[PDB]
Amino acid sequence: TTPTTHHLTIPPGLTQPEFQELAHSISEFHTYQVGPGQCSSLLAQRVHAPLPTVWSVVRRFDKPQTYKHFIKSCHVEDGFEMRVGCLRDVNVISGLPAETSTERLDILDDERHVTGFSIIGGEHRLRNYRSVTTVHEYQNHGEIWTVVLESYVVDMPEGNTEEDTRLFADTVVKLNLQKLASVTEGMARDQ
Amino acid sequence: HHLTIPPGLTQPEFQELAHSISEFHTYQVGPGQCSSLLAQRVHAPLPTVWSVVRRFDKPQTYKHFIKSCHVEDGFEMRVGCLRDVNVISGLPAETSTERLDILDDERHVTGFSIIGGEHRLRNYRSVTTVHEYQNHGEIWTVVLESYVVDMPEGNTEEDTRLFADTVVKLNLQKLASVTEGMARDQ
Ligand SMILES: CC1=CC(=O)CC(C)(C)[C@@]1(O)/C=C/C(C)=C\C(=O)O
Ligand SMILES: CC1=CC(=O)CC(C)(C)[C@@]1(O)/C=C/C(C)=C\C(=O)O
Repeated sequence: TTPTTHHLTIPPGLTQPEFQELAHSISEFHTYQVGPGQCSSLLAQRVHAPLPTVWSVVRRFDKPQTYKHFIKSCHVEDGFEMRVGCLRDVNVISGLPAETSTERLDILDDERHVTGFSIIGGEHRLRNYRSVTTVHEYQNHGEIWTVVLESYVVDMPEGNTEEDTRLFADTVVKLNLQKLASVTEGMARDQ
Repeated sequence: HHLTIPPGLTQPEFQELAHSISEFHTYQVGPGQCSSLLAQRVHAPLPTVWSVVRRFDKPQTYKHFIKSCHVEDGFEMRVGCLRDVNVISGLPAETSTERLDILDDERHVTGFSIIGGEHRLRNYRSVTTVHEYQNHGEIWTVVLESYVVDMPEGNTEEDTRLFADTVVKLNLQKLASVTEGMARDQ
């Protein structure tokens, strides 16, 4: 039941001035109860596109393939809509052939720009994976840009280290953030 | 392989490189094997790209999923040199011993093979070349990276290349990013 002393160290991807405005956001959405057989992390990605552009992409639970790599396809239900509890099936691109991922939408607030999900089924090391992602705007005496924060807590596999598990998860997440920043800086530049 | 332009290349570029593909990116692939060629155009000078592509000891400088790369103590950056690589994936136990096969600093060609280690995709062989291209002014580099890999039992030719293609395109993106950033910072 131990917390996650998280808002005390800069995530790479964030200058110090930005890590100030987000102290409260990090403590509110990106701190977890991790202690027994679990690990967690927070990653940051600076996007140079308007915040509504970013959130319009970030919010689509049904098209994660739009900003994450390694997704052959995502299937939602016909009787589904963009709401907490809706389920999506993800076909993964990996070394094995029949690798799917059943994920449940846990959070989705179109006014605080908060979203999050959990992995409820499918074959993988990352067991009991749960993620929260928030979107923030920044205005540095002038330019104005978005900041995306993504955190997770995940059951560390047995025999697999804490580092090797976060190290992998960090990389997956960092690269999707890079992808989102590009898809969205690409809608923005053309405006 | 020439039955499709590599994604990342227009036709004017696939023409100038036909000879280079046939000379360096063609493989002896039969059943239980698959091969692909990816292209990434980098907007940095060719010596800038090549200086990074050629470091057989620092693959992490342009590749994802690398916890650490170890060379030999007597690092002769030479054909036959070995590098032992820990990969970040589904376990802390994904290893790869890799041999340097080719290295022509004159043709800007390098290449390696995976000779040992634990992973599903065994007998991986890859080549990388670098080229300069010029369409109506603007000179840019083109990086071609090809491979052949023994496809596992139960994994289709699509499902295997789809995965291997992804890693390569992504390492290609990173290299374009590292080198265009070296160019801009100079
Ligand atoms: C790449 C991959 C491999 C696995 O073994 C688990 C799972 C299939 C869930 C995953 O898609 C992981 C996705 C993660 C960590 C984050 C996301 O999607 O934002
Ligand atoms: C990380 C990993 C996982 C696999 O399943 C295949 C293999 C073991 C070959 C690999 O090292 C892939 C290496 C690739 C694609 C390129 C390289 O090294 O330039």
